[PDB]
Amino acid sequence: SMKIDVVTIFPEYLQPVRGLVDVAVHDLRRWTHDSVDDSPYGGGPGMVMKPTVWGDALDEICTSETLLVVPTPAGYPFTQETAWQWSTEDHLVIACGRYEGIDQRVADDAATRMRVREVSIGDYVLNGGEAAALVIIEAVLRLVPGSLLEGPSYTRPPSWRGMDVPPVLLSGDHAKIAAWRAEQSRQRTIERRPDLLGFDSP
Amino acid sequence: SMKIDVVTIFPEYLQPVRQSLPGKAIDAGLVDVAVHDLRRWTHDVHKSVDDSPYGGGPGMVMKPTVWGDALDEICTSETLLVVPTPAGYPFTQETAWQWSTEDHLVIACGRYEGIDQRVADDAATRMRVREVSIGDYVLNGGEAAALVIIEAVLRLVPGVLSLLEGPSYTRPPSWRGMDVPPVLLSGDHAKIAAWRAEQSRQRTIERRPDLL
Ligand SMILES: Nc1cc(-c2ccc3ccn(Cc4ccc(CN5CCCC5)cc4)c3c2)n[nH]1
Ligand SMILES: Nc1cc(-c2ccc3ccn(Cc4ccc(CN5CCCC5)cc4)c3c2)n[nH]1
Repeated sequence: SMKIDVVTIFPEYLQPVRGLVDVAVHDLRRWTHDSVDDSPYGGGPGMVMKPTVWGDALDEICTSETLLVVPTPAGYPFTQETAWQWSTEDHLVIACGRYEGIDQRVADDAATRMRVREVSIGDYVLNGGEAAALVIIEAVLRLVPGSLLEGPSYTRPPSWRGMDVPPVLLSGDHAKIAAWRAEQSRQRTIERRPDLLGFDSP
Repeated sequence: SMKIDVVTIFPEYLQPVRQSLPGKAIDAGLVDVAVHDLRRWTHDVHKSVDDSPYGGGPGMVMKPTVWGDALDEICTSETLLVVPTPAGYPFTQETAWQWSTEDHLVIACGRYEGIDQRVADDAATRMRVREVSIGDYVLNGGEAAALVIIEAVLRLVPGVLSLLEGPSYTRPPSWRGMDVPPVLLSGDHAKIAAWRAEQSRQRTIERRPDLL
């Protein structure tokens, strides 16, 4: 049983999300009183989301049991292990930033009352936290109760455009098939992700 | 001027992207994102897109005949065919930069446990094909990966949308007992830059020692 709350200034972006799990999307601007962003102290390009609005939003939504998830390019890596870890949480709150990010004090303040996880979903830059939220939600929820690269998969027909399914997969020999698949996995891993087997990246 | 075609059995999942595009860029002909329902190319009354894996095992595999027809209609010789997969080459910022100058991206979104490998292998005999992973976690299908790829690429296309960056701060100068680091208000911009650099080094050591 999991509750997921997503906070964003673009709630519409989260529509792709659609009894053992409930997911709610909140418009951050609901906690304003008049602008959610301003220029950075110390200078630099772009804008930073003000801590004040976030503090009030999170005050209302989070408890001490909450795991606060903050997507950011500068985060710890979100991996499959992370997904397994979070899959048994009662309450995830995902704080989606925009512009150049969120004032650091939001996470620091929250960390005094709850567990906080700043995470990156990969080494590329998004325009905001929303797409990362969608990725995180999908990877976690598919694990809720209720390494190596996988090799190629095939289905019917056995011959297509003059391209044959590898004959071993048609042979019915479970041992020879398990062996071939293991080999295909290790070969693909060497080629595409040598780091997974402890080798230098290309 | 970039065309993006996305093929998926869940076209509604890609709704955020098309909304995410400002009208100015579309009307300037800078970008056009089209989403296609894969079932348009099914052959049977049951609109079947999947079938059991050869060699056995769990899950299902998407049919090559359906995908073949779809890509035949949508792709040209100039297409960069992007196929999200947990087993793909890593999609990185360098990739996003490379793809940002492409004329035509076609993103083939799998579901179930993936697409019959002959689809990509056949396509690769007449166009450039890139099987890519967006991170070391498993999704339910290619659609979320397509969203990420589209967003990361398009924000690098003019006017369409190393160490870790350190913390950012804005008003107010004091909030819930926490002060903005005084150096940032010092007006010593050489010192500010060095402070930021050290924050960056520190954060990279703590969170991403792999980058060092
Ligand atoms: N794994 C992953 C996570 C994200 C992500 C998550 C939340 C937000 C909120 C705003 N942005 C946009 C954003 C932020 C910082 C910069 C500036 N930085 C300097 C160097 C690299 C970039 C540019 C643009 C997010 C991005 N992207 N990728
Ligand atoms: N970077 C990234 C990309 C994706 C992605 C992309 C396309 C599809 C199409 C179907 N699926 C779901 C899915 C579920 C289980 C298996 C089984 N495999 C065996 C063990 C590991 C997994 C494969 C595939 C996708 C996933 N996920 N993560």
